[PDB]
Amino acid sequence: SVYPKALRDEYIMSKTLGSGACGEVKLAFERKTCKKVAIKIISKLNVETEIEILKKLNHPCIIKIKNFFDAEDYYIVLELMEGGELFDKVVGNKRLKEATCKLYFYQMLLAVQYLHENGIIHRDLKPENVLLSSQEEDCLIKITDFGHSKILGETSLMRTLCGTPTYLAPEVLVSVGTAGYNRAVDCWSLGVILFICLSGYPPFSEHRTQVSLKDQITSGKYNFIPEVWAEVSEKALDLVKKLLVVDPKARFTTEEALRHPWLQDEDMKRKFQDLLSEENESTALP
Amino acid sequence: SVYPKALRDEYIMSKTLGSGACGEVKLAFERKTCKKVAIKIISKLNVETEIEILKKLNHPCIIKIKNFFDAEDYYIVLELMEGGELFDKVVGNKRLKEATCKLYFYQMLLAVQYLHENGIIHRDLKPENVLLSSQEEDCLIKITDFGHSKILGETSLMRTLCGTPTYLAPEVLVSVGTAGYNRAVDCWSLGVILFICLSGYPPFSEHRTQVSLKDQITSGKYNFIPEVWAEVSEKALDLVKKLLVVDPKARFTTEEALRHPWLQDEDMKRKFQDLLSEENESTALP
Ligand SMILES: N=C(N)N/N=C1\CCCc2cc(NC(=O)c3cc4cccc([N+](=O)[O-])c4[nH]3)ccc21
Ligand SMILES: N=C(N)N/N=C1\CCCc2cc(NC(=O)c3cc4cccc([N+](=O)[O-])c4[nH]3)ccc21
Repeated sequence: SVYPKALRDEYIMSKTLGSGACGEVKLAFERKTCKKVAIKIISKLNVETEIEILKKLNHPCIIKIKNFFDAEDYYIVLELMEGGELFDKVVGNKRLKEATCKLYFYQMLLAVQYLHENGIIHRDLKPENVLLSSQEEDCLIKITDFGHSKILGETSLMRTLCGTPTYLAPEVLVSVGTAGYNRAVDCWSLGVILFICLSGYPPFSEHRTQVSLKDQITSGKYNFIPEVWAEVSEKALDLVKKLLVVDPKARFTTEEALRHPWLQDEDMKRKFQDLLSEENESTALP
Repeated sequence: SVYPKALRDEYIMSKTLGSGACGEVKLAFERKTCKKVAIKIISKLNVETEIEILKKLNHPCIIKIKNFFDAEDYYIVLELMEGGELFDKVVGNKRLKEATCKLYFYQMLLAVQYLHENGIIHRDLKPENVLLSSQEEDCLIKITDFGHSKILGETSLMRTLCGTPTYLAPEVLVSVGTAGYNRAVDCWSLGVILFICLSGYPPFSEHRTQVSLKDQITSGKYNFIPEVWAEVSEKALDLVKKLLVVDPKARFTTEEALRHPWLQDEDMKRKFQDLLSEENESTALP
């Protein structure tokens, strides 16, 4: 099949930049400006509502939608993230220097904090869903793929608790203890991402062990290899450990992580602000 | 304000039959047939989707929608249930004879079984949401008010479990043990309803006790008053006890309740079938 007419009208399509299970990412040129864009193809919960979420969000570490076409397949137009996926930087036991880990992780934290402040949980944070702005090591990152995201709001539980529980089942009452911590799943995922970035290997995996992946995760017993970690700081590992806390209520939130000693780094923060300014292009100001 | 024009066009509105928090139930006459109908008014999750659920359901113990008007308020037209709410038969310590309890409860079980077979959970079963067809003690009952209902389907959990949990939080894995038993909340509610019908008083309540309502429910320790129950059979109480089981996985399902010795009653079942046939009105058959 061909590209939809409406897409062809505005864009010239070019080479493949990447592939997901859902579909490819293509290079394209916007006809009006002659500038490069990326087009994510998703073949035919749903995409239109994901796009609606992303249209409302406004944060420099969250991907922005330039255009959208709902045709035979879905075509999503966004700015080019020439660095590609974080995945490719950590695969095959490759690892980033601690400084680069901190810069990237600070931005992930700011992004996820913004999401949680805005009543959104991502629920699919992993290195394949972190995009890099450039091939330079010091670059902005942007979180993508909101296909598993969920919008927080007034729960069925809250409506039930406007009393009285004469006919209400005990398990609903018991669920009150732990309700409203769904966002903590993103903080766990961030912990796994950080672990992988610092060490070059996954904390929980079926590689050379008889402990099931499930038991590894529920017990919180990550695979600690001293020689790999000797090079990494104690402060970096300390943060990892406060994010990979099994009790979701005790787990570090994004606010707690941002206040952690590891992220109290004015150099890293200077670099991030420098990177933000480079990205413009602003209008004149009074 | 006035009734909507489209409603007035088809119906003549009459006296008030009842009141909810949401709004009244009115007597009306359908102009075409000159026959009596009930009109439920709900003032402006949502009603249109509730109406959509109820339009698809087809069971003699579940209320049917005749018409619907979405105007300043919502107007829902249904058959008249002249017996009114079950609530009025059990209030002020009044109680039904065991035989009448069995007939009504059998029908509630059939209704809720049908719901669960069809992927629907009611979540608001109580005596105010059970309607009686006539003022005769032996009558058909119909469950109403689907405003808290929920449609079962592929969960976020099921999509997550299509592996692999490298980045997945332990609490999600732990939730697997108890997932897919949301329907059991209806069985608990039925247990409370049955308790109230047989005894004339609620199993869990703040009346003359220092045990909090919440602690009463979560511990499963219902208020047992021997003198009130002496008249009721052991088989009736046995079923009550298998429905008011605190562990939702161990709780009786509607199928288990229907197979309970208390409901193995050919007289009651004869009466129900007789009542179904009276309700028609069928076309000629080959
Ligand atoms: N699945 C879903 N429901 N939503 N998904 C989404 C929703 C928003 C758009 C979106 C974009 C991406 N990915 C890219 O843009 C991208 C990958 C890549 C690799 C190399 C170079 C470049 N590049 O030089 O630009 C690249 N850009 C992956 C997933 C999704
Ligand atoms: N709240 C909501 N979201 N949906 N509610 C609903 C949705 C479906 C319609 C509906 C009907 C009723 N109730 C009646 O019909 C009714 C009460 C009554 C009392 C005395 C006599 C008669 N009668 O002689 O008929 C009566 N009919 C209560 C709630 C709801």
